[PDB]
Amino acid sequence: MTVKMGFIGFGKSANRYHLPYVMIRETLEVKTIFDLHVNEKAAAPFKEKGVNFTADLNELLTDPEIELITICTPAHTHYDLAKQAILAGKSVIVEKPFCDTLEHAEELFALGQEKGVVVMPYQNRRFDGDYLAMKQVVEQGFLGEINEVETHIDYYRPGSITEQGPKENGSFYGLGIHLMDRMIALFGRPDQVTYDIRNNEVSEAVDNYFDVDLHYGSKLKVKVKTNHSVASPYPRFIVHGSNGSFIKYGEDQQENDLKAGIMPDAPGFGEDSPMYYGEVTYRNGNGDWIKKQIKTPVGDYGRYYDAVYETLKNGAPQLVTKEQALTNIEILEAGFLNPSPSVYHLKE
Amino acid sequence: MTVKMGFIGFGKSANRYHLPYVMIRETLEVKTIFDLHVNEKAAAPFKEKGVNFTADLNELLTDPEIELITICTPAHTHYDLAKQAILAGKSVIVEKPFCDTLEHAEELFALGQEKGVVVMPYQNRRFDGDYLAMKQVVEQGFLGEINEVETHIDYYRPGSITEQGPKENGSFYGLGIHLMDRMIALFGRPDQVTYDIRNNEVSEAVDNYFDVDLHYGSKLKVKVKTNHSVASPYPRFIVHGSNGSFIKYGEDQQENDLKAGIMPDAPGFGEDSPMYYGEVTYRNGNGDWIKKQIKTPVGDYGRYYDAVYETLKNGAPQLVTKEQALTNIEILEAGFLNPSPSVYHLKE
Repeated sequence: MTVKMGFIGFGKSANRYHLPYVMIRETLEVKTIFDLHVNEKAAAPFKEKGVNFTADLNELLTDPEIELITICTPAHTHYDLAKQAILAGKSVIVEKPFCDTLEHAEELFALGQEKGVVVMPYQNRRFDGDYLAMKQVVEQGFLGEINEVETHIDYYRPGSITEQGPKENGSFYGLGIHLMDRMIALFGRPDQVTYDIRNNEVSEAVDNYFDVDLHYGSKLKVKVKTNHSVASPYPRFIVHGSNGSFIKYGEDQQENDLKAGIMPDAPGFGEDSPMYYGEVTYRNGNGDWIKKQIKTPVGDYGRYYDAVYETLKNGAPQLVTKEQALTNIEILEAGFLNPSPSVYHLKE
Repeated sequence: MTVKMGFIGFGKSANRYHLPYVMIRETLEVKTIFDLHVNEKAAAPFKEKGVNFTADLNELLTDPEIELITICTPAHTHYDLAKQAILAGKSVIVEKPFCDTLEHAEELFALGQEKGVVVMPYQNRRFDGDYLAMKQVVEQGFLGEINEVETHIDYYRPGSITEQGPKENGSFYGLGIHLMDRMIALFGRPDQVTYDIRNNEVSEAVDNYFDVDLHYGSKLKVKVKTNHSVASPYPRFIVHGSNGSFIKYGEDQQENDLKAGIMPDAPGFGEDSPMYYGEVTYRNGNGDWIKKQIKTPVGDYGRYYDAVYETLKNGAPQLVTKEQALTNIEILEAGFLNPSPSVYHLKE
């Protein structure tokens, strides 16, 4: 009735998006934390909670009572840790990037099948309020046939990205990944994708801009977009269909609050501002026009571990499907095979 | 003195976009109007003012006092008629489509350069209030280095465009020509263009949708777009630079005014609603953020004719250049050279 879990990494990543949520859930249980160079004052409060720390990896992998493991270490270690963990007979969560290659990403899934364990990336952004509100409108079907969805993550940080680097250090890889995952999880695998990826400030630096479109037939297209020189925000989400529209400004504040010492168990944590409630405008069957706000659903990233709990305890379908993980990674990688702008048809 | 002009055609285009404006200017004199099947009902108020009509093209072309001529008849005629007016020694204004092909178009600018007379397409939308409010801002240089501009023309007319026809009959050809033209006139010739042209209802019916990106180097990109199923409007214009943004909602009302029986001499014609003034949000060199509204320049399509006057009576530069006109037609046609989405590379 409780999942015995551990952590491969005690960095800030594991400390800002994982533990503040995991600790508040009586359905979860954190036994061992694994950092090669752990921190005492940060861990001090955790050890006092009964949490066990160690820089001995096998002390965590051989531990027979543990079944789940999250990897929150540097991007380059994610493939081999997930490999080492699957073998130890445990289910694992992998922060981005899942794997260095699509072929490796597939490898792990074949092993999830083999060792009969769960393997998937950490996609917490599926529990963003603004995305959730968009997802709810699309599922009830008010708008009719959806022809287009636009989703952003802009900043006003001109001149922040100025250096060279591998595509893995870019924004498409850093941000697009999240944006496409939740849309791929909603509309499925597209037929083709078009890419405009670049640095609109320093030509030769890693991308800080991208305008990518995932097409579905001739009727629909979902556009994910990022720009670092945006002073006037576009809506966080734009949706258009045959019966109407949905416009949603304002992003999920879980991140801006956690950065201010406000934890997940705190009251009000994850509730959007009514001044930011999404807005629907459609004409019913009677041809009448209707305009109301959509109360943004409460955003909670922990629900990602809630999902893992139902999967591990109630066999409920695993949140991230191999197909969404693999499709996402194929588009990410495909965006760098050709010089932008480019077009690309999914493997079929 | 004033410029003596005539009209090749007396249809609805003439009686709505040209005549209402030309009659109010004293620098202009409509001496002759030509048409195979004139309308005595509508010719009365004109004939009475001093305008002569005729069903004989020679009379109009042979007249040596007429220096300017406007072609408003059906599209398929525009080529040979304009060529006839160039030979007859007159300057000509041609409603879109200027010509049936790029090859032909170039020939006209040539013949025009030959006989020594101005030749150019009537591009009135360069005088739309919101386009002007955007142009004014880009020229003053508030926002520093502009990295993107998004210009629209949407409608909520689902289920209207349902049939096949030549490309000239689609949205990109009837609406994209106006959006792009005024952007080419401002930023010049792009390096490449990407196309997403289609119909999101009946894939094979003439296109009722388009997302076209005009690329300028690695820093700037102008996106022209249209969609017939948009209930919640996008901004009419969107601009982002190094120093700030400019968002402009609301379109020019000169048409809904003319289509409402309000003439160009009516009080407050072409004046934008204060609730629609575009708004800038930029930061000066002191780091100070400034957010103010921009009074929309008054909309007046008659200004196209004022420009033509400064070119004919004062030797001023002509509004629509051979480059602007020809490039617009190159990109328009180049979009249907291959299946969408596609990427295109310009010359020169």
